[PDB]
Amino acid sequence: SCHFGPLGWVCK
Repeated sequence: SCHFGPLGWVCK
């Protein structure tokens, strides 16, 4: 998964 999150662009 890749998305926008706390640290700009975030992937998990």
